[PDB]
Amino acid sequence: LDSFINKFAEYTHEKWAFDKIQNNWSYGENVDEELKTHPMLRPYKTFSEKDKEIYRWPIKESLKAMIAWYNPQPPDLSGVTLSRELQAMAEQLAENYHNTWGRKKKQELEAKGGGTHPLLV
Repeated sequence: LDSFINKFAEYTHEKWAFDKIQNNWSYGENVDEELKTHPMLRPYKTFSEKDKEIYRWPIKESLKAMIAWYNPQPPDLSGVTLSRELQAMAEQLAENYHNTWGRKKKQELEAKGGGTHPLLV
């Protein structure tokens, strides 16, 4: 929504960075079998533009469509369970993954030169 949204990509990385050290992916060049390292061992608060292809505007529209209608520690988010006022809204948030990306999914197989997938339901 605001400049705080840049810290949401931190959370997506804070959980994503924490398990790598937990699972031998420490640091040094990239994800690899012979190396078994963590490529992006760096906070997103002061980040480069390589994650702007995943986070930012794609995650902004994730948080902007709603208004229309190094060992980081990610905190626990399940402190408050989503009641039916919000549980059915996550039923709509999961619908976004098949609407925003699903529309691209229809435009993914129709912009390659053919192909069909049963997921289009």
